[PDB]
Amino acid sequence: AKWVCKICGYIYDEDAGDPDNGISPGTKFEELPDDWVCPICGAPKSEFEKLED
Ligand SMILES: [Fe+3]
Repeated sequence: AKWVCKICGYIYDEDAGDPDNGISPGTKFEELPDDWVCPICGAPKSEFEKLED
């Protein structure tokens, strides 16, 4: 699934992860460390919304 950062528009794609910040591809948003933040703007996880119909 994909989640959008409501502040800056960055999309966290679980298939892509965030390798440069220690997140391997396939890591679910709920599995992200509590201290993980948007890599673009710094926003906490609370500011993300799941993109699901
Ligand atoms: Fe952001």
